[PDB]
Amino acid sequence: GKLPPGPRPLPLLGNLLQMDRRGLLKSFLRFREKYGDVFTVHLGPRPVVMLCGVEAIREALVDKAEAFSGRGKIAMVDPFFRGYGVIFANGNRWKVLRRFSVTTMRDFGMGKRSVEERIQEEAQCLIEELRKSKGALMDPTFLFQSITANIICSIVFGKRFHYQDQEFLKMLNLFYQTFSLISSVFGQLFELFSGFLKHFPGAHRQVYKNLQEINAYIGHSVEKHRETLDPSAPRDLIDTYLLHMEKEKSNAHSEFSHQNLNLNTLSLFFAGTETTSTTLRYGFLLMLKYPHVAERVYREIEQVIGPHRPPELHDRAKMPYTEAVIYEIQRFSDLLPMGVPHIVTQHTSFRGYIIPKDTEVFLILSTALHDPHYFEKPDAFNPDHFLDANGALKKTEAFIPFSLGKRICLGEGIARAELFLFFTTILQNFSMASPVAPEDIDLTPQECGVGKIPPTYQIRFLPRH
Ligand code: HEM
Ligand SMILES: OC[C@H]1O[C@H](O[C@H]2[C@H](O)[C@@H](O)[C@H](OCCCCCC3CCCCC3)O[C@@H]2CO)[C@H](O)[C@@H](O)[C@@H]1O
Ligand SMILES: CC1(C)[C@@H]2CC=C(CBr)[C@H]1C2
Repeated sequence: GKLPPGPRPLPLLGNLLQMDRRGLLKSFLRFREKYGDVFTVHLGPRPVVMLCGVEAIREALVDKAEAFSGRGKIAMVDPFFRGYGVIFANGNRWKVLRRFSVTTMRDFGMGKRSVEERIQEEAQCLIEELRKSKGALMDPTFLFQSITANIICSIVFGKRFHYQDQEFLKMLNLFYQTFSLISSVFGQLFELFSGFLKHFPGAHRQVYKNLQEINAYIGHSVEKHRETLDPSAPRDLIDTYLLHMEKEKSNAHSEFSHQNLNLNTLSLFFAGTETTSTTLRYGFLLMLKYPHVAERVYREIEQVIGPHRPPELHDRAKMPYTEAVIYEIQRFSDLLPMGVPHIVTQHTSFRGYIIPKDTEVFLILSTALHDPHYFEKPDAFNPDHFLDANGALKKTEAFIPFSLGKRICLGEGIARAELFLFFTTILQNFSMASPVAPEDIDLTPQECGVGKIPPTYQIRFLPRH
């Protein structure tokens, strides 16, 4: 009749003393054992409704999109974004920014390269760089960040950066450290108690600072643009927004403001860069632990593509095994285990409960991705989770690592193309080795909070001969 049941809170502490020391997600999975798929947790002073399992999540995001489509807060970054840019925006602002971002991430103007071609050229730059590494050990993080950030960069700024550019590396380093800090134990505590903790020093200050330092670059670049801007020939997403800006300048309430410009652009870069490269980091750790899988992908690339012709999107249809392996990397690596917080926009009835306007809601995507009815032994890495008996690709409704409904990842098409083309292009040209034997490889995440972040590891890329 009223909110969903959950553990009884204490006045200021909420459900703190019921939480699990290992983190928010562990805490929530234990509540689920007792309360089932829909339950309430008080995270300090706020009740947050948790939805688990694909059936509840889809009922909320799809069948009740008119109520579950608002965006809630990530406390570690709210002080910085303040509801600006498409990820953190609500109401009419979200509408405008979403429609703008969807269009400009897609349509580039006549003469411009498709998404596919941008990724294919980046892949060849990447392959060249790995040949130049000559089998040396590395943590591949920076390169995985380079290649994915360069995709968004080519759309937003109209250029890419060189792998050697230390100033590019420095921004990549700030994205990496920020995503870890946000996912750390402190950042999960900050989620319960930011009203109190914000008054003291902490990781929330370092994140804020990191973000402003990336934002300073974008402001500058915005200005260089607004200086060379030719209304007949827009070069990129920044010009295109400058032109909407000029068109609506007589409306003081125009959503096309400078703050939206900077923070929308920062959002696309942060999301475009950290999500994919984190998935690739996990993916190559997985190939190190399961070399028979990597050997079998390579066999499929030989047969379908060959050793030299560059992979293309058209090849996916014919490579069920590799597609299954990429799906399973995404499913197992469970990048955003609780998704990104939503917030209900109107008073609503859910499975007999009433959820008032403005209640925060977490969609625990991890529970769809590890659902034992769709994935036998869901805690093990196994590409067979996505294959039928005939070795044809088996897609399923439990695979929602981009979420669903109105707020579904807007980068989904790009991300999928990058995973496929980067992963296949690398394996076409290199096998992998490392000093750690497969049975000693530890897949345990280095952080698990808003993001699930793999540990660091060294790898060698060996040219095939
Ligand atoms: C492995 C790759 C990616 C994953 C797993 C991923 C996952 C997600 C998830 C779970 C959400 C939250 C949706 C929700 O609130 O319900 C999201 C939102 C978003 N993602 Fe992705 N994303 C990925 C790649 C990208 C890329 C490459 C971009 C940029 C091109 C991107 C841009 C966004 C944006 C802008 C949102 C917010 C959309 C909105 O609130 O309207 N994502 N992503
Ligand atoms: O307010 C003072 C700030 O000014 C100087 O900053 C410059 C440094 O000259 C300059 O090296 C630097 O260039 C970085 C180029 C690489 C851009 C990478 C982009 C890729 C994707 C997302 C955005 C960043 O950007 C900063 C902003 O223009 C400094 O760099 C700063 O340390 C300083 O704090
Ligand atoms: C999950 C997101 C939507 C994407 C990656 C990490 C995030 C936390 Br700042 C946001 C940007």
